[PDB]
Formats: sequence, C-alpha cells, structure tokens
Amino acid sequence: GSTSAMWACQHCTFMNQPGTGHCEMCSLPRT
Ligand SMILES: [Zn+2]
Repeated sequence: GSTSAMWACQHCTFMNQPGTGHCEMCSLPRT
C-alpha cells in the first residue's frame, strides 16, 4: 500500500515488500 519499492522473488515467484528482504512464501533471503 504505497511503499518504497517491492521485489519479485525467484523461488516462490511472488511480490514482496521493500522491508521484507526475506519472503512471505519461501522464507528465504532476497539474496
Ligand atoms: Zn520467496
């Protein structure tokens, strides 16, 4: 809801918040 810049994971293939470097799908890091 209006944030900095989300990201697209390369495991679960879902969108994630700019602060959730991990993930709400796989449970892994952004890197
Ligand atoms: Zn993920």
